[PDB]
Amino acid sequence: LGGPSVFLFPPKPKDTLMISRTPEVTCVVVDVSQEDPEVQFNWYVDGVEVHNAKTKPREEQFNSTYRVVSVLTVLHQDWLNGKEYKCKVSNKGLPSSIEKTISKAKGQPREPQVYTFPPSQEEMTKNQVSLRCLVKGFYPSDIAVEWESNGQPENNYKTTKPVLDSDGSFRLESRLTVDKSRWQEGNVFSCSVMHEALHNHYTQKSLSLS
Amino acid sequence: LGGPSVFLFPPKPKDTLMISRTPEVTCVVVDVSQEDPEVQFNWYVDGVEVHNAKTKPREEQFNSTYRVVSVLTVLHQDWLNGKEYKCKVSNKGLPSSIEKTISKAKGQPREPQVYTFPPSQEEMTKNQVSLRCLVKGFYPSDIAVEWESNGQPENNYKTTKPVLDSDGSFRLESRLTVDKSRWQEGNVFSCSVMHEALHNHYTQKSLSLS
Amino acid sequence: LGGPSVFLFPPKPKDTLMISRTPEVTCVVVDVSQEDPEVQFNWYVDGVEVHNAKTKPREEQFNSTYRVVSVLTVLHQDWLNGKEYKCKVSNKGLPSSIEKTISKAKGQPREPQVYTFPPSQEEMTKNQVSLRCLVKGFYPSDIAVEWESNGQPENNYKTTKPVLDSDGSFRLESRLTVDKSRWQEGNVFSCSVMHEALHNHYTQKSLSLS
Amino acid sequence: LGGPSVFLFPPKPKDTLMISRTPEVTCVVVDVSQEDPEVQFNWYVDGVEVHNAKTKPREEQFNSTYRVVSVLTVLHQDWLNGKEYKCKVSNKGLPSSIEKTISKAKGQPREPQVYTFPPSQEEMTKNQVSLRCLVKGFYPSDIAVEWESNGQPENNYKTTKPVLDSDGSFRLESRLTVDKSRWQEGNVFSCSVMHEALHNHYTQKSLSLS
Amino acid sequence: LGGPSVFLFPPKPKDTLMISRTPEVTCVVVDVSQEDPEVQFNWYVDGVEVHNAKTKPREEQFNSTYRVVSVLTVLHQDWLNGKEYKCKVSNKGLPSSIEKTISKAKGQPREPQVYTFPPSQEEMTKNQVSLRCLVKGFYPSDIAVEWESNGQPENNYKTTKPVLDSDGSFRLESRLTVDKSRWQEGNVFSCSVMHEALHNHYTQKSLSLS
Amino acid sequence: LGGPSVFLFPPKPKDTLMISRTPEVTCVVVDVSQEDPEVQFNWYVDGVEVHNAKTKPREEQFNSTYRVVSVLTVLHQDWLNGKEYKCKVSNKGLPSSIEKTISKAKGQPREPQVYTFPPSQEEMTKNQVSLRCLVKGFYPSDIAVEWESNGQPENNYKTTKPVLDSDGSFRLESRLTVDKSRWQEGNVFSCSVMHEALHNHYTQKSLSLS
Ligand SMILES: *[C@@H]1O[C@H](CO[C@H]2O[C@@H](C)[C@@H](O)[C@@H](O)[C@@H]2O)[C@@H](O[C@@H]2O[C@H](CO)[C@@H](O[C@@H]3O[C@H](CO[C@H]4O[C@H](CO)[C@@H](O)[C@H](O)[C@@H]4O[C@@H]4O[C@H](CO)[C@@H](O[C@@H]5O[C@H](CO)[C@H](O)[C@H](O)[C@H]5O)[C@H](O)[C@H]4NC(C)=O)[C@@H](O)[C@H](O[C@H]4O[C@H](CO)[C@@H](O)[C@H](O)[C@@H]4O[C@@H]4O[C@H](CO)[C@@H](O)[C@H](O)[C@H]4NC(C)=O)[C@@H]3O)[C@H](O)[C@H]2NC(C)=O)[C@H](O)[C@H]1NC(C)=O
Ligand SMILES: *[C@@H]1O[C@H](CO[C@H]2O[C@@H](C)[C@@H](O)[C@@H](O)[C@@H]2O)[C@@H](O[C@@H]2O[C@H](CO)[C@@H](O[C@@H]3O[C@H](CO[C@H]4O[C@H](CO)[C@@H](O)[C@H](O)[C@@H]4O[C@@H]4O[C@H](CO)[C@@H](O[C@@H]5O[C@H](CO)[C@H](O)[C@H](O)[C@H]5O)[C@H](O)[C@H]4NC(C)=O)[C@@H](O)[C@H](O[C@H]4O[C@H](CO)[C@@H](O)[C@H](O)[C@@H]4O[C@@H]4O[C@H](CO)[C@@H](O)[C@H](O)[C@H]4NC(C)=O)[C@@H]3O)[C@H](O)[C@H]2NC(C)=O)[C@H](O)[C@H]1NC(C)=O
Ligand SMILES: *[C@@H]1O[C@H](CO[C@H]2O[C@@H](C)[C@@H](O)[C@@H](O)[C@@H]2O)[C@@H](O[C@@H]2O[C@H](CO)[C@@H](O[C@@H]3O[C@H](CO[C@H]4O[C@H](CO)[C@@H](O)[C@H](O)[C@@H]4O[C@@H]4O[C@H](CO)[C@@H](O[C@@H]5O[C@H](CO)[C@H](O)[C@H](O)[C@H]5O)[C@H](O)[C@H]4NC(C)=O)[C@@H](O)[C@H](O[C@H]4O[C@H](CO)[C@@H](O)[C@H](O)[C@@H]4O[C@@H]4O[C@H](CO)[C@@H](O)[C@H](O)[C@H]4NC(C)=O)[C@@H]3O)[C@H](O)[C@H]2NC(C)=O)[C@H](O)[C@H]1NC(C)=O
Ligand SMILES: *[C@@H]1O[C@H](CO[C@H]2O[C@@H](C)[C@@H](O)[C@@H](O)[C@@H]2O)[C@@H](O[C@@H]2O[C@H](CO)[C@@H](O[C@@H]3O[C@H](CO[C@H]4O[C@H](CO)[C@@H](O)[C@H](O)[C@@H]4O[C@@H]4O[C@H](CO)[C@@H](O[C@@H]5O[C@H](CO)[C@H](O)[C@H](O)[C@H]5O)[C@H](O)[C@H]4NC(C)=O)[C@@H](O)[C@H](O[C@H]4O[C@H](CO)[C@@H](O)[C@H](O)[C@@H]4O[C@@H]4O[C@H](CO)[C@@H](O)[C@H](O)[C@H]4NC(C)=O)[C@@H]3O)[C@H](O)[C@H]2NC(C)=O)[C@H](O)[C@H]1NC(C)=O
Ligand SMILES: *[C@@H]1O[C@H](CO[C@H]2O[C@@H](C)[C@@H](O)[C@@H](O)[C@@H]2O)[C@@H](O[C@@H]2O[C@H](CO)[C@@H](O[C@@H]3O[C@H](CO[C@H]4O[C@H](CO)[C@@H](O)[C@H](O)[C@@H]4O[C@@H]4O[C@H](CO)[C@@H](O[C@@H]5O[C@H](CO)[C@H](O)[C@H](O)[C@H]5O)[C@H](O)[C@H]4NC(C)=O)[C@@H](O)[C@H](O[C@H]4O[C@H](CO)[C@@H](O)[C@H](O)[C@@H]4O[C@@H]4O[C@H](CO)[C@@H](O)[C@H](O)[C@H]4NC(C)=O)[C@@H]3O)[C@H](O)[C@H]2NC(C)=O)[C@H](O)[C@H]1NC(C)=O
Ligand SMILES: [Zn+2]
Ligand SMILES: [Zn+2]
Ligand SMILES: [Zn+2]
Ligand SMILES: [Zn+2]
Ligand SMILES: [Zn+2]
Ligand SMILES: [Zn+2]
Ligand SMILES: [Zn+2]
Ligand SMILES: [Zn+2]
Repeated sequence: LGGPSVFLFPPKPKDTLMISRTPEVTCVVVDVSQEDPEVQFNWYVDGVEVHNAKTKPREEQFNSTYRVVSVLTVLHQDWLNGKEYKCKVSNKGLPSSIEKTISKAKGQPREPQVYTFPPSQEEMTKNQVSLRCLVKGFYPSDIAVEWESNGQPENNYKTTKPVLDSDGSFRLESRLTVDKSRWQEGNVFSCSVMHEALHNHYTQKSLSLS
Repeated sequence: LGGPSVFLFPPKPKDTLMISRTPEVTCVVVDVSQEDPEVQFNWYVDGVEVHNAKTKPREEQFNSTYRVVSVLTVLHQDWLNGKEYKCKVSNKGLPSSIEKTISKAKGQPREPQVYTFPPSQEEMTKNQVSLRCLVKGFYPSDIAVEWESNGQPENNYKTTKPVLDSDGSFRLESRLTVDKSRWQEGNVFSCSVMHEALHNHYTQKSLSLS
Repeated sequence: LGGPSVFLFPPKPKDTLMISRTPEVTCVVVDVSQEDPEVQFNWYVDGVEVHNAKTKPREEQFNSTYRVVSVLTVLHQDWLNGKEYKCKVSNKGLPSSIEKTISKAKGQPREPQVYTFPPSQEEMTKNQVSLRCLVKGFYPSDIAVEWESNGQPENNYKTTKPVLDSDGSFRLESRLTVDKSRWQEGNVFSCSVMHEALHNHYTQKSLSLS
Repeated sequence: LGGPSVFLFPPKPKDTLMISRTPEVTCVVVDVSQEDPEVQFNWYVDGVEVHNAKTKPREEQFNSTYRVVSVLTVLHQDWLNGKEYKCKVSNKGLPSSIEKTISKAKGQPREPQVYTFPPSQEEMTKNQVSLRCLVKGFYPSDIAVEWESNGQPENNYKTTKPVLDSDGSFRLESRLTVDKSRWQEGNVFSCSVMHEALHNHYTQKSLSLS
Repeated sequence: LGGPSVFLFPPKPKDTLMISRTPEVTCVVVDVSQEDPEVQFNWYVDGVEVHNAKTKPREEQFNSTYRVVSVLTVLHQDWLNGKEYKCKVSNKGLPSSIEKTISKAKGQPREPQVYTFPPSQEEMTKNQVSLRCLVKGFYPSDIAVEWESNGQPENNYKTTKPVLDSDGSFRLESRLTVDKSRWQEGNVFSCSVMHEALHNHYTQKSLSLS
Repeated sequence: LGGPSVFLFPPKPKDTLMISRTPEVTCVVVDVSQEDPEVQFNWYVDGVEVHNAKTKPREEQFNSTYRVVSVLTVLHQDWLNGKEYKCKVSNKGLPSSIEKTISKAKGQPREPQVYTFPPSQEEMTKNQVSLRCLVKGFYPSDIAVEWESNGQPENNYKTTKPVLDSDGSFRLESRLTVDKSRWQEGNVFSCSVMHEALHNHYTQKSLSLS
């Protein structure tokens, strides 16, 4: 309500949960005038100023104003251990600097419980069938759910937003629609869940009479 | 060489790699006399004295002396982040206290590569067959390898000690011997590897036409 | 639900807000059997074990069980800066230790706004009158409200529990009932509010033609 | 004695004692030549370099030289908890960098005791009278004393510099001169003292039969 | 003035300046009654409670009272880097605990300058002669001065207490009296100075045509 | 193997062992193209970015490429206490940044033992003679050995590289060749060893009948 305004978004859950990826916190300044084109960002991790952020190139919004975005890459462990990320924004149209802070949801982590369901007898009169994955009992709400078969990703799924349950955990459901034939032919499908409360240092390779 | 002596052992790799378990560092004092029965342990984590250790009940060794053991439970993250554990031992037979320190091997972690092999044609003339799991390219050397089938553990395996390779990584091999019939009947077997460089926040549940 | 149980209470707001006082966190273990009389408390400040707690003398509850209380004195600045206090409780009736953690409410502090009101014309037909103190706009909810006149405390007041308002702040009201005569004779009454968002390093002494 | 020279000044006591204000440490470089116009400042808080300082625009001194000023805003709590502020100054006329450090006076804080005195009978034969405020027993010496009446500031006062007393505390006196009539008419005057050893989280609102 | 009282002494300068030695801070409680024999010491290093102190056995003073001494061994680097050592003392005769804190003198270290002088012509008419060692310009005042000849210590010296000079440094003088004959026969004597501002990682071994 | 490459060198042992000197860690980027002239260095001390490094002016190598050098001055105590220095290098020819880290050798410090030897009878038939200094038993390997006579440096010496001994310590030898006459005339020569395990706060001044 009145000035250029700032919003501060956390990383994608998938990015926080795969050590191979690069999670980032994103600081977005909107409603900046052509009069005052330039914006200065200062970034802090638990109050200590850090220097690795990258400002994306500013770009005119169709309502005359500019939108400027700074992204800060965060360390996998730092984010999940609860460090606080602050974005401070400075601008000629803005008599005092504005600051916003973000960090991971606080509270005891709770492990998702995962249940799958094959299509109904009803469901299988159609050319497509839907496979269901119910995921309950998790905290915090940040989660990523995907599907695979035969070591390859299956992307024709829809997943609901986590809904808070009666016990303070979250719940969601994912549905993957495939060709009935693919299901009929005995292909195995996998609902894959990534969540901070799953935590392991394990892989495996399997062998059979082939 | 001369006095009661102390040895300081790291936790089991399996215990460091499963967040559900309780890894401990163990401090063992041997060659203590009946004259001076009592031993005092002080324990330090990066130099800060901590109080959670538990001394097991002292017990006569068959060469007249006593053996006393203190165990300190370590935090999963602390161990893997390289904190240093010191055990200081004090004893009436010991004019000055002795101290020993341990911590995880230092150096860039490198991920194991895992390869399985079915039995040879030679191998299958016998009532038993052996399945092979080769694991290379890992650092540090701390690793745990096990086997399973049908969601249950297979414990009839032998695994070699990690051997340093020409590139500074480690290598080992595990062999699981089972009844040829069990292999013939198409049961799937899994070589499971736990190592710090595997690190994930992932589970899955699979479904097929059953 | 099943065992000896533990509750962990914060200090009194007055104690946290007067640097002269001694705020304490209190850890209470109930449902302990005569069988296992003794309880061990470990206390931690942001995870660092501390040693200054004092256990009050255990005392039989009228339902056969014992109730044991440990109190830890906390530093004025530590509490208000958000340090986390953990109480771990150990007991022969309790196969594993139980732990609870407490800390000050998190969120931006917001300053109380204070308004007083004299009695209504209605109100003053009676031998007593009531003075009203409305306090709004404060966060967190921890607050202490009292009254005084002529440099002496007035303790015949009733104060409501803070109620969350539509904007995420808290609100309450305090009423002090005094003899109508005392109000009539022009005595000045003061509603006094202590809250973390009031913060000053100020005193004054006043002088007039006396 | 020889070169451009640097002086490093603490914040104003009033600024350190009102959480609403912005205390700053000020680093002043004098005797800089037109030859070497530019000066680089590095600033450190307990040895950690910080980036928020602002250099005021350099300005010719009437003896040919330049005077350059950097100001660093300090956090209320940091200053009063004793953090050390260092200013390092670099300049083409200056073969090596110069550094200066400042921090709050060390020693146990001691609370001011405040006493007021009305004018003498002598004093009141004149058109003006003087009101006296004696403040003793305080440590450290940083203090701010002001006056008010009727919720408005009274600025016609003179206050002595703190003088070290026989017990290692400091003492001062403040005198406010007002029109005898204003004193005669029963206006209340307040001597207000701000000092780190006063520390409260208290406000009040007063009510009377009006 | 009134109660059992506590004094807290720093380590000996020699002990702080030789890494082979064991510097200790010593906390002494006097004026304790036979009524309340026992004293509890808590010790803190920069506010963190530590456990390595040793209480010497309490001992009756000839004025009916007891004197109890706790000594805490300090780390060479910790002391010289300015860590603060606190001793808190608790006693049945003492309604509240008393605490004292000590640390090394603060201020920029300044290196001693050392000058020797042979005996006067006057001086050498006597059977003994005195050798003089003047040491100036050092800060802080903690210093240890000794003498040697032929790789063996010379202990017949007297050294003055450091005296503050006009520039804020300290000064002292040491005199070693030996038999005139020993000086006559060409023996080399060495004034040895230990001070924190001397700091080296150097030794040497010398060789000549022997 | 493929790209511009980076090497990261520790300070000179002499520079780490004399508090008067300025030890630096040096980060060298080679194989940079004229196409992408500019290189960005980020430097970290135990993971905290620091700003005091200085980039030397880039300079063409005779194989068409450029060589760029950044030097970071390190604190005497920091280096010897084991802090880790990281150099991160960024360049248009280099699709991702490269990083290297260095720190002092880890392991218990062990003090050098120093032995000198005069020339053999054989050796002294020649116009020059050689003096030998054997230094053993030291850890880590960083060491500086030099020679002096009559308070002046003797620079005509050759010193071997430290060689690892059978017990995990290092050994070396230094030989100083001088004119036989200088040795004959009874001049004293000194082998001087600097090593972290020598550590003192000692100087001396000597006096004799002159
Ligand atoms: C002039 O025009 C401006 C431009 O807008 C136009 O742009 C055109 C191109 C076109 O798109 C037009 O349709 C559009 O109008 C306009 O700017 C807009 O201003 C709005 C009002 O100020 C902004 O509204 C806010 O939006 C927040 C959510 O934003 C996300 O979702 C919207 C769509 O729903 C999307 O448009 C945004 O781009 C944004 O998407 C997210 O983007 C981030 C950043 O990139 C992504 O995260 C990063 O991205 C990468 C991607 O690979 C990677 O994932 C990184 O790792 C990751 O970090 C996200 O993935 C992406 N998400 C999604 C879902 O898409 C709202 O949350 C916010 O609501 C809050 O504020 C309200 C009042 O200000 C308040 O009433 C409300 O309750 C809420 O308040 C918060 O609520 C919390 C809980 O309820 C509380 O706990 C908080 O305390 C509380 N906080 C506050 C401060 O109140 C808000 O409504 C709008 O985003 C912005 N448009 C854009 C494009 O940014 C401008 O206003 C116009 N001027 C006028 C009309 O005068
Ligand atoms: C056997 O008998 C036992 C003894 O009880 C008897 O004792 C007799 C003498 C007599 O009093 C009898 O009437 C009495 O029955 C019995 O023990 C009792 O067990 C109960 C169930 O387990 C306990 O219930 C809990 O009580 C909490 C509040 O306790 C305070 O208030 C009650 C009265 O309302 C009072 O009786 C208590 O003493 C306690 O008073 C506080 O005491 C503390 C500690 O001294 C004070 O703080 C300190 O004190 C000093 C004082 O100078 C100074 O101020 C210090 O600085 C300060 O630190 C407080 O000032 C004082 N407060 C008040 C108001 O008086 C409840 O909060 C708690 O509720 C939670 O748990 C429920 C389930 O376990 C759950 O359903 C509920 O939702 C809630 O859960 C929490 O909710 C939060 C928000 O909603 C969430 O965020 C949390 O996550 C969530 N947590 C959990 C774990 O769920 C609970 O009901 C009872 O206190 C206890 N009695 C006593 C005396 O301690 C035993 O059970 C019997 N066995 C049987 C029947 O088998
Ligand atoms: C060329 O000309 C230069 C310019 O000067 C001219 O400028 C004209 C415009 C006009 O003003 C002329 O009259 C003037 O000559 C000239 O520069 C001057 O050089 C002097 C010598 O080097 C400087 O002397 C030092 O002054 C210190 C005190 O300075 C304050 O007070 C004077 C007046 O008394 C004032 O003029 C200064 O501006 C300064 O005022 C303070 O300013 C600061 C910074 O802005 C304020 O603090 C900040 O300000 C804002 C304001 O809103 C806000 O409050 C912020 O939060 C806050 O941080 C202060 O409020 C303000 N205070 C006051 C009272 O006004 C002396 O302390 C210092 O003494 C020390 O050094 C001596 C030797 O160098 C030494 O002998 C002495 O003992 C003392 O030493 C210290 O003593 C301590 C205890 O006793 C020890 O513990 C210490 O260890 C010890 N330290 C040292 C290093 O020894 C010193 O005399 C002079 O300030 C400077 N002029 C200006 C304007 O800055 C230049 O020298 C000329 N060249 C020639 C002749 O060749
Ligand atoms: C009952 O009897 C009690 C026992 O005393 C008797 O014991 C007999 C056996 C016999 O000795 C009798 O003669 C004797 O009377 C009696 O206890 C005594 O109470 C006194 C008053 O309360 C104590 O006075 C204080 O003494 C301090 C100095 O003490 C040292 O020096 C004296 C001799 O000068 C010596 O007797 C002490 O033992 C002590 O010696 C030091 O001992 C320490 C500890 O072992 C050594 O350090 C350690 O030791 C080992 C050794 O190998 C190793 O070196 C460790 O590493 C090391 O840590 C020292 O080496 C050793 N030093 C020396 C020189 O020998 C005074 O400093 C102190 O003065 C302060 O307090 C006054 C008021 O309380 C105040 O007015 C004064 O100004 C000063 O105040 C301080 O001043 C500073 C600067 O000026 C300020 O910055 C401070 O802020 C300020 N502080 C305060 C609090 O004010 C004080 O006078 C006396 O020591 C004590 N006796 C003993 C033996 O301990 C008891 O009082 C009697 N009851 C009655 C009469 O009712
Ligand atoms: C194009 O041309 C480029 C320029 O080179 C030419 O320059 C001309 C002017 C002329 O000199 C020509 O002859 C020359 O060819 C060329 O660049 C070169 O590339 C090489 C290959 O990439 C580089 O090789 C590396 O050299 C390291 C040692 O370098 C020092 O020693 C050499 C001579 O032996 C010297 O030439 C260097 O300048 C360097 O000297 C050191 O310099 C530093 C920095 O200034 C000093 O330290 C600082 O200096 C100041 C001085 O006052 C002060 O002391 C500071 O405080 C201090 O910090 C040193 O004092 C000084 N030392 C000496 C002794 O002089 C090798 O260590 C390195 O080996 C490692 O890498 C190999 C593979 O990359 C690997 O196989 C090998 O095993 C080893 O690997 C390491 O081994 C460790 C233990 O065994 C392991 O623990 C490690 O994990 C492991 N690490 C890795 C990554 O494997 C390497 O061979 C060469 O230095 C470089 N030339 C220059 C001048 O920098 C370019 O390649 C050409 N392109 C082509 C042909 O396509
Ligand atoms: Zn920085
Ligand atoms: Zn892990
Ligand atoms: Zn402890
Ligand atoms: Zn992880
Ligand atoms: Zn304050
Ligand atoms: Zn406070
Ligand atoms: Zn050193
Ligand atoms: Zn030292």
